[PDB]
Amino acid sequence: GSQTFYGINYGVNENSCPTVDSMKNDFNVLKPYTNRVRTFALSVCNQASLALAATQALGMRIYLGMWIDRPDTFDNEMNALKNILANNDVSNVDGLIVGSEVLYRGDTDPQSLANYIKQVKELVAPHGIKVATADVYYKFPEVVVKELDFLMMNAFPYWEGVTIDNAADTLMSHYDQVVGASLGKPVKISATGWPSAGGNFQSSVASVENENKYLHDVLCRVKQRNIDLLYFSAFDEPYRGGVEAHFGVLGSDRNTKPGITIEAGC
Ligand SMILES: OC[C@H]1O[C@@H](O[C@@H]2[C@@H](O)[C@H](O[C@@H]3[C@@H](O)[C@H](O)O[C@H](CO)[C@H]3O)O[C@H](CO)[C@H]2O)[C@H](O)[C@@H](O)[C@@H]1O
Repeated sequence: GSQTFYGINYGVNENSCPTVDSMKNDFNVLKPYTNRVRTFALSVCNQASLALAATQALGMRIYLGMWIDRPDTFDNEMNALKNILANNDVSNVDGLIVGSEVLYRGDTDPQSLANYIKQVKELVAPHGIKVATADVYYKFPEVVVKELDFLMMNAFPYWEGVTIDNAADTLMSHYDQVVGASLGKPVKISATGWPSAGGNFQSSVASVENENKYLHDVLCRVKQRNIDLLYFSAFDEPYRGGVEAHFGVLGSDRNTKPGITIEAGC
């Protein structure tokens, strides 16, 4: 069952950082289901350096995310990238994800993002690392895509008000649009998921039974079409409040969630 998930998203609490030994215990819970994890920032909590050490000791692999937001984060993260290359073995890195939903939020303009991606590529290419960015299905303009090695989609049919029976179909439909803007380059999925509690969003109902169905349906759909997927997410994060606190495959205390069975729908 170690090949059920291609990979899983791993959240970090910025107000209460983990340690190397802490991450190792966390990744051991996931090891029967997966061999890959993904982190969202480099310098915050020194998480990249610690996750590189944790995964390498357990024979697992990793996607490294760069968190770019306000003007400061461009310089701050680039300097942290430089330090990783000088201080760490990076042979188990499957890719570097420059920003998550940068264009959706309106943090910078398409040309500025395109230029920043080029600087990153010039640095990591000699180490044989591939570059991407992650955003919503309708935010992949040609100027950005030209600088990429591959594309990564974030899509959540729950926030769109789509019913559970149609949810996986909509995801695949959104995937086709990204391919339409891909210029022929590989397209992966960096985040999708479904909440187990917190109420509803229009016709989208949050329940344990619905998260279980969504998990099964999405895993089948990606296996049929040979799409690489990073599922969202590993553990429930209570410090996020409401709906955002129930996206985990397993519980916040690291035990399993009753009603969730970890398997693909086909
Ligand atoms: O740790 C670095 C950085 O983390 C930021 O919080 C991120 C969230 O932005 C992210 O949000 C998810 C989206 O990426 C995804 O598309 O949708 C889901 C469901 O709506 C979102 O939860 O989640 C990750 C993992 O929990 C967080 O690390 C902080 O905002 C930022 O302050 C911090 O620097």
